[PDB]
Amino acid sequence: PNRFDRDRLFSVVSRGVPEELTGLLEYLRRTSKYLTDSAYTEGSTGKTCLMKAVLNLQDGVNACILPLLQIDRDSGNPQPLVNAQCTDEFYRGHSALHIAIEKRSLWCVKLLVENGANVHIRA
Repeated sequence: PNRFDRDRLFSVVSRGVPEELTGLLEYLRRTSKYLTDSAYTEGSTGKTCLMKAVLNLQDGVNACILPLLQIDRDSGNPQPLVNAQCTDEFYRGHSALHIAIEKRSLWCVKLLVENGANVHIRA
């Protein structure tokens, strides 16, 4: 339960269950890695856990977006995975705020903007 792979956490955030997220902080603080490192996102595209959470909302509401936010703001390296975007040539610059705006959900746009969001991110 302590160690969580990329696919495991992607599946957890796909269902939007915060209760299955009380295993991440220990994992980050044990191996002294960062949630913003190259051990949590897909290499090809760059889709992070926060983005994959934003790609699916059951009723325009996700209770799992917040827990990632407070568990990433206590140990994040200067990028809070809010200003981090894809690296592929197709989507070079596409950040989570772009998904938030595109899905037509003002709520998550807020959650992104109070917790810090460079609005001047070019896709």
